[PDB]
Formats: sequence, C-alpha cells, structure tokens
Amino acid sequence: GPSFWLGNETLKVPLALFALNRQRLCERLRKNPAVQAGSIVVLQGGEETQRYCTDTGVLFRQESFFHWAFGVTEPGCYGVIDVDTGKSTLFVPRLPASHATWMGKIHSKEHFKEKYAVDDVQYVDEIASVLTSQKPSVLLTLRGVNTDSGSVCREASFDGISKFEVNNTILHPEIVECRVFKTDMELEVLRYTNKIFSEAHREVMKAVKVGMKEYELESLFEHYCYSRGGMRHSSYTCICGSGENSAVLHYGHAGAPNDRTIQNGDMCLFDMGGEYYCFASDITCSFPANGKFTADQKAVYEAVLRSSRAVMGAMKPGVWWPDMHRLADRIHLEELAHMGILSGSVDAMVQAHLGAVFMPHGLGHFLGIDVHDVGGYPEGVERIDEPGLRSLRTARHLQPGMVLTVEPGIYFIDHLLDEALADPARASFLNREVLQRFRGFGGVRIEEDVVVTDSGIELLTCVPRTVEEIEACMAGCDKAFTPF
Amino acid sequence: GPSFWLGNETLKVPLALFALNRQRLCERLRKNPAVQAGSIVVLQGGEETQRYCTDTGVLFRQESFFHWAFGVTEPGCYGVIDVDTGKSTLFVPRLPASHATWMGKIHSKEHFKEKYAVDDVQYVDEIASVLTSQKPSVLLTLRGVNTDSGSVCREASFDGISKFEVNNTILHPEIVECRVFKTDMELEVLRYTNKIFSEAHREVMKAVKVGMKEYELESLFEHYCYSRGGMRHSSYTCICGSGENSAVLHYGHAGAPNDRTIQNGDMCLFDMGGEYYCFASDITCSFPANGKFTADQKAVYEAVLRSSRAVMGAMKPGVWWPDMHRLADRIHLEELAHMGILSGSVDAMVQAHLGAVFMPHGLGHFLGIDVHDVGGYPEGVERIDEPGLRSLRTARHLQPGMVLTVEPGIYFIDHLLDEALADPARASFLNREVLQRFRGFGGVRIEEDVVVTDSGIELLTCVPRTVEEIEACMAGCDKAFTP
Ligand code: PRO
Ligand code: PRO
Ligand code: MH2
Ligand code: MH2
Ligand SMILES: [Mn+2]
Ligand SMILES: [Mn+2]
Repeated sequence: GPSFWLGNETLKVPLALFALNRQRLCERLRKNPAVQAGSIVVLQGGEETQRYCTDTGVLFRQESFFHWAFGVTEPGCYGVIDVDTGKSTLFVPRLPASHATWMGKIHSKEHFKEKYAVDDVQYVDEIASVLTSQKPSVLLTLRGVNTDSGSVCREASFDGISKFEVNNTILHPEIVECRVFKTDMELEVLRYTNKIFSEAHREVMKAVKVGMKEYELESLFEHYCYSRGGMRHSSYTCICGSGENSAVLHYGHAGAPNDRTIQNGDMCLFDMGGEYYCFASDITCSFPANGKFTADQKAVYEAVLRSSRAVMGAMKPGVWWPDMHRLADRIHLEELAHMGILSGSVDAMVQAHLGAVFMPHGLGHFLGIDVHDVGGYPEGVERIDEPGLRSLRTARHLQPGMVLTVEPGIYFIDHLLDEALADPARASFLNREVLQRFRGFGGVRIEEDVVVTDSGIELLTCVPRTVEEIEACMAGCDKAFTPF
Repeated sequence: GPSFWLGNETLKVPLALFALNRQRLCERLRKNPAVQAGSIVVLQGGEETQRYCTDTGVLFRQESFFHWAFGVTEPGCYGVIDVDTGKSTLFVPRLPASHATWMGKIHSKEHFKEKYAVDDVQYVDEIASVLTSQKPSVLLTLRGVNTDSGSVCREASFDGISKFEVNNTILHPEIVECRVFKTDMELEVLRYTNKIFSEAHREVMKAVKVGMKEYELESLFEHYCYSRGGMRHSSYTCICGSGENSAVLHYGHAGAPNDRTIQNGDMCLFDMGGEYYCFASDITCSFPANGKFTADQKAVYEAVLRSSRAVMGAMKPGVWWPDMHRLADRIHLEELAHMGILSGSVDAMVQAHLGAVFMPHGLGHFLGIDVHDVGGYPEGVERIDEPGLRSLRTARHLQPGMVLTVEPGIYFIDHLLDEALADPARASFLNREVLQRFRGFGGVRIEEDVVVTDSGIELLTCVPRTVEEIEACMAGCDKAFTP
C-alpha cells in the first residue's frame, strides 16, 4: 500500500498504520456495552489559522486524534468511521479554481482515496447528506479533558449535525486508551525519530564551543533534523539551557529565548526533540560546555545516570510509575549525601520529601503523537498530592506497548533550596557550606525514550551517556555535517 | 538607552524606536478632531497559545500593533498611552511562584520599566484600578478590518472596562497610518533583515545541487537566518518551488510541503523571508538549479529583470502604484513577444488584460511588522476590479517612508493559459508552437524590498540579479566580485 515519505533517507510510513488504528478503535468500541449498533465515529480535522488579524499563515499541523485515526496532512477535512464495519470516509474541501494558481494542483476525490487508503472520499459540504444516507443510530464525537493542559477536546460540528443523535462522552476514553498502546508500525516511527534526534544530539555535542549562543545550537539541531530527517514541525520549543539556565525546567520560550552565551565551566542541558509526520520524540542530553567534566559536574551527572539506569533496569509490566519516581528520589538523595551536600538518614529525607527539592518535576511521561501524550490519568487513576509526585503526568502501572520518557534530573533551584533551608524538617539535612558551591550550577537531566515490553523495556534512544562517552564524543574531529 | 539584542553580530534595536512610535501616534491623535482631552490608548498584547487541546506550546510572537507601540516580547501584557502627555504604562502578568521553577526568573516591575523604557509598570490585574485613578474621558481601543485577511482586529478588554467610556473607531486608521510610514530607526531594522536574508539567499544559491529536496534548501536558509541573524520566527512559510512548482504562487504550505526533488534543467523560485524582533522582510530569488541559464531561462528571467528595474527606476513620491503594476505588465508582454511566445500588437494585448495571464498577482505590497503590512486600502482607496490589479495589496500613491516589495514575475500556469486560448479576445496573441516549449517551465519572480524616498527609492535588498551575477554566486565567487 501507499506510504508517507519525504525522500532521501527519511522513513516510509505506511498508511496501513492508520487503518490499523481505526480497526483497533472499532474493536474497543464494539466491546463497550453502551455503544449502540449503527454508531459512527465523527472527527473533525484542524483548519488553517493566521496570526492575530493578519494574513500571516501559521504552518498547519494536524490535530492529534484526527492524525492518529487518518494520517491526513491537509487542513479543513473531516473523517468518519462506521463502528460496526470499520468503513472509513474522508471528507475533503471542495476547492476554488483559484487554488490552482496560489496553492497547487486540485486533486480528485479518487486521488485522496488512493493516498490515504480509506474506503470512500466525499466533499465536506456533503457531510450531512452522506451521514444521513447511512442512517446512523448515533454519532460519536470527541469531548474530554486533557490532563496536562486542562483543555477540553473540541467536538466535531457541521451544519445539520443538530438533526442527529450525538454522544460526546463514550469516544474520548476509548480513543485515548488506544493511543496509550503503540502498534509495531507506530514504534517504527518512534525508533526513527529517536535515531534522527540521537544523531542530531551527537552533532550538537561535537559542534558546541565556548562563546556560542544557546540558540546557535538549537538552530543546528533543527537544521539536522529537517534537512536530514524531514522533521519540519516542532513538537515543543527546544530547551538549550547553559549555566544557571539548566535549572529552569522549560527554559527557551519567548520569555527566556535561549540567548545566553555558553561559558567555560558551564553545564549544558539540551532538551531537544520534535516530530516526524506528527509522531513525537523527546530526548535530553547534559554535558560540560568545555568537553571535560569537573569533579562536581561528574558527581551530579553520575547521580542522574545512576537513577536513569536503575529506573530503566526496574521497568517492566506491573511496575507502578510513582514507585519509579520515588526510586529516583532516593537515589538522588543517596548520591547528594555521598557528595556531602546532604547529611543524615536518607529514610528521613524521603519522609520529608527532600527529593522534590532537587527534582520538582515528574520522572517521565507517556510519549506519542503528543510529546506529553494522552491517557496518563484515566478515570480511576488519581494524581498524588505530594511534592514531585504531583507533577507526574501519569500514576499508572506499566503495561506492554506503553511509550515513556525516563528523565530524572537534579537541579539547584534557589527558591526551592531557600524554602527547604527555612524549614526545620528539611534544613538539618542540608550542608549549607557545601551547597553554596552549587548555587548557580544549574542542573542535569538525562532523558531516554523507552517502550514497555512483555519482559522489561526497549530503549529507543542512542546517545553517549557515560562521562567517558560524552567526553569522547565532544573531542571528535568529524563533524561530518558542516553547513557554512 | 536599552536595546534588544541577540548578541554576536545581530542588530541592537534601541527601545527608543518604540517610544518614538508612541510619540508619533499621540501627535497624530492630538490633531484628530474626534479626539478629546484625557483620552488613553489601550492595547492588549498577545497571549500564549497551545496546539489544540494539548499542552504543546506554540512559540509566542507578539501582536503587531502592540509590538509597534511597545516592543514587548512577553505574553499576557497590556499597554496604555496617555494621549495628552504621551505617558506610557506597561501592564505585565503577576506570575505564580512556580514560574521560577519552570519558566525562569520572576522579574520585578522595575526590571520591565528599565527594559522597555516606559514611564510606569503595573500588574495586569490592576488595570481597572489604575485607569480609574487616572479619570480618563475615553479609552481608545483597536478595531478595524485588515484588508489582506479580512479579519477584524481584536479590541482590548478587561474586567471592569464596561465602567469606562470606550471608543473603538478612532484609533485603528490612525495607528495604521503611522505604521505605513517607517521611521529611520525602523529602517535600520529592515536594512538588517534584508542584509541577513540576502546573505542567506546567497548561501542557498551556493549550496544548491541537482538531486536535493526543496526543503533541504528551506532548512539551510532558516539555519543561516537563525544562527547568524537571530531570526527565530517565520513571517510566512518559505516558498521553495522547483520546476513546475515555481508556477504555484504560495507553494510550500502543508498541502504542498516543498518535497520535490530538484532536477537538472529546472528553474528554482525561492521566496524566503522572515523577521527579526517582529520586523519582516520578504525576498525572492530565481535561478537555474544546475547553475547555468539556458537560452529560454535567460529570456524569461531577463524579462522579469527588466520589469523589476523599470519599476524601481520609475518609483518616486506621487507615483500611483497601479501604474507601476501596469508598467510591469506592459514590459512582460513586450518581452514575451520578443521571445516569440506572443505576437501582435502589445497595445491590444494590454487592452485585453493579457498581462494577468502571466502575472496573476499584485506587483508588490507594503512591508513592515507584517510581511503584508497594514494600510494598503484606507477609506477612500478602492480595489481595481481588473485581472492582476484586483490582487494588488495597495492602490495608494507612493510617499516617502513607505516600504514596498517590488516583485514582478512571469509564470506558465496551465489553466490560465488554457483560458486565454479559449477566449477569442486573447487567443490570437499566443503562439502555441513556441508556448508549448514553456509548458511546465514554472516561472520566475524577482522580489526586492525598497523604501520610498524623496528622490526615488532606497533598495534594501542586495542579492545577485543579473544572469552573470547569479552564475558567479552559484559558482562560489566571493562578494565584491563584479562581473
Ligand atoms: O514537562 C515535563 O514533564 C518534563 C520535565 C522536564 C522537562 N519536561
Ligand atoms: O501574496 C503576494 O501578494 C505575493 C505574490 C507572490 C507571492 N507573494
Ligand atoms: O523532557 Mn524533554
Ligand atoms: O512575495 Mn515573497
Ligand atoms: Mn520529556
Ligand atoms: Mn512579497
């Protein structure tokens, strides 16, 4: 069958991937006792948007559920699935003649049918007539709450939809659950995005020089990924945090746009990712700007390497993700105590939530079509109201087919350190004279992407990770990729 | 005073630029009979957005009128200007403590006052109280129609604004008119954006090889502009059209995403643009993929070079922009006839609107904080209902300080050609025996950015333009090498 491809060495993604997702969704819905025979899933694709009141176009990226089901890159579409038969119908815009001048060839419905390997293609202006002729019992539309943004998913609507029976509660939990478990075809794409991003991280480690701006490395990474990987869209704003900026967890946004000069002695924390055909990946590398770890840098870094690998080594089906987060906390505290930053009983430190002072974010998150992927907190799975754990993006137990980031870190964040020092329950653990040396250190984060298997995990990411590996990578002469 | 800067060799932009814009707006409003004493201009900045229902952030770019007035890069702000005194007050978000963990330092109001060189800074939630204390006669807010998108500008609103007198008709045409005329400080930024984009276009011409995907060149261009120019944001999606794709005017969007393999013999049309600190520029270079113009490519290309240079040489204050569009049409028709593609009376071709078959878009547009900048069709300036001319983004007369693109092109667009061949009014002008050779050629567009001056124009763009200059650039010749 057909495949999405951007030529050269980019990955061919079969449109069969989306057909399988549609099948899986129907299979799940058929088992839901509330689902009536004759139901039709109705999804609405994204539309082109512009900047404020201007005619400046925003680069179009498909809505994630719609992509998951159909893989359609064009704006202005709808897609429906007959639950009982699995039959798919794509609705495409009927375009004006002037499109051929400004935008490109006006493709036939048959072109789209072949391109997307759906059962039928119709024009958007006929959606009410077409669905009427199919005599559905109920239209199943998408409405629910994303548990990372708190936003409500936008339900499909079209002129005439008021004449149908519409249910907007059943679909969301079911399609979310399908997205949580990746098919082998989806995993192939995530292996590819990890390959390209792993290569680009290596090129950045090779190219970094003291005196560069953070954004120079962001730019190089993005250029490698687009020109060599076909990765055009960003799945999130890149974090290139040097020096004290590596303690700022989502550094790099408009308010803090990666314009610090990298200095001799800095630690760099490079959290850079993106997507291919709307499949995301998310990798973080930490390394000394000047290519040589100091003793302090080695100690902090190897603490996070230790928790990274202890978590990966423990992950397998049935493991509770919050237990992995607490495992990382305990290891960080042990290592910070060995360094002399902390003293006392690590058991007592854990009871006082001291780990969250050094790792205030969740250990890691589901990954898929969104970087913070859906389904972390389905009905019955509660957020834990404790420091650190409350920021976890899932409190689920692991099952085969889940894709997770594993991203422990240790940071020196002044307002958290200052809170802890003011609190007698935590202050006693902290050795102020040693900690003072680490003020302004920033932090270290090591982020791997993994898939849960029947027996453990498959690591998707492949970057240098030990101190010796990183130092060797940075000292390499072959860049093999020199734009100007 | 303070400046915006991204270090290295990027441009330092004084915040005085925005203070001057505020002063100019107040001076214009003071002369407006609809404006009473005690008025306050109220603008609302852009907010952060996310992709659909996800927590995936969209890179924040400031709303253009707000930027013009304040130069503020942070989301969630408001800004007000006392018309009588020019006093400026910036309102910034009151941030949660957790911001310090995830997003960065929580800056004081004094930090922002110093950063932006405004007269006062307050928190956004205090805006009703602060404006109440100033006892304004009326709040002047922004509402009007963008004549390229047809969208209505978003008017500022806040909790409690219903307790004020609000006027939303006065401000828009006045702040638009201010934006139409660039200050010397604004021109410095547009000289810089043209410098970086011109350099990046040269790098693309040097790097292009038969067999590359179009998007490889898009990527290289963007990398130059960001890493060397600090140009992070795109002001529109790059058009990297090879072969027949060069006849698709806004090629490169999600539906046609620059994924064609460049072939020997292709013409390339690279319309590649962007912005620095929300100041745009927009440049198009056309060139043979293999670095050597064929006779046919030279002829089409030099036809557009001729119209480009004729328009640039004719532009000056008082010139009616539609007359420049028709000048380009006449030159294209003359040159297409000199090539043997057309025959007959060129006067008759013009009367038949034949130029629009080959150039269906407007000759060029205002440029500024938006790539298609505001103010092309103020009240009383009408769109001309003729082929080609109806696509013009302004029908104004030129005045000093306007910034325009000059972007004639010639394309071979099958459905427009076929329409002309079916039309007895146009068909006889076309010589199929020669035209058939140009089917699938794509097209050529040459786009320069210029400033209208007292004496004519200032050309901002600096890229190779003659056949010899382009061939030298693609062969890796240094700059300052003069064929
Ligand atoms: O947002 C999150 O969950 C992770 C934490 C560090 C950066 N990304
Ligand atoms: O949109 C416009 O007015 C011009 C025409 C060619 C591409 N940009
Ligand atoms: O977390 Mn990246
Ligand atoms: O038109 Mn560029
Ligand atoms: Mn992550
Ligand atoms: Mn233009």
